[PDB]
Amino acid sequence: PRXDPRXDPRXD
Ligand code: NA
Repeated sequence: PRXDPRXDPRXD
């Protein structure tokens, strides 16, 4: 989720 983690931060 690096960067903007809004929404669904699953994964990176
Ligand atoms: Na995401």
